[PDB]
Amino acid sequence: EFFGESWKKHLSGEFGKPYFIKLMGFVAEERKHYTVYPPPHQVFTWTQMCDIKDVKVVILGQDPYHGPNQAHGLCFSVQRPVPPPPSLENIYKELSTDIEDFVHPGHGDLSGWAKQGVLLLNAVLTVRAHQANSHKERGWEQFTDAVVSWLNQNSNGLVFLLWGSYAQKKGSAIDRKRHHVLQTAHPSPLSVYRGFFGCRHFSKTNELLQKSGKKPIDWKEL
Ligand SMILES: O=C(O)c1cccc(CNCCCO/N=C/c2cc(=O)[nH]c(=O)[nH]2)c1
Repeated sequence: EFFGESWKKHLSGEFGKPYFIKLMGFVAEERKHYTVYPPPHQVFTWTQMCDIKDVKVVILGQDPYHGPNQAHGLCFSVQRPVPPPPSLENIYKELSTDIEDFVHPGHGDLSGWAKQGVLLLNAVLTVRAHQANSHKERGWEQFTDAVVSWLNQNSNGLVFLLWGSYAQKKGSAIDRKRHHVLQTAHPSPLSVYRGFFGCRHFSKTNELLQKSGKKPIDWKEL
């Protein structure tokens, strides 16, 4: 019901593996005793926005937002009327200088990017309310590794945006000739001035996409 068919076709090889069944049991048990984000129907939103064949750009995240109403299955995104968190505000700030006509959309919902084939993938897909990293190393990492590996092996000329050391390690094995990799600091306030501000990843992405024979992302389409 909640897992997009084209993604299911290519990823379902994971589902019967011991780690996956165990993971499913862990999350189900957590939901019985705690509030877990995102809601069940939004754990796999990243599979719902575009066909797997139509992925053009991959932005790798770590943990889902752990505050009420924030996480909805796309890394960095928050649905209306939730205010964009500090990392997202910094993303928008960089966009405002990198993409000339980009102006703050007045909301944090990145669905418009996802629909264009910008994959917004967290490494860990659930979290206990108010407890950052609470579902770390429970099986999600292996599953999302499987996703990244599939894209690496089966797609062509993808642009991977790797922000922060965690994302960079996750993307370390990507074929740098088949795909394009851009790396910089995490857009969090604590690290944003260590490279993210002035990285110009968004304009650069579109240049690389043209070199891959592909039409650019409209970063304003939100
Ligand atoms: O907002 C401010 O004023 C502010 C000030 C100082 C420092 C920071 C911290 N800057 C890193 C923020 C990182 O944000 N994390 C978002 C995230 C969401 C997600 O779904 N997956 C992630 O991996 N990461 C923010």
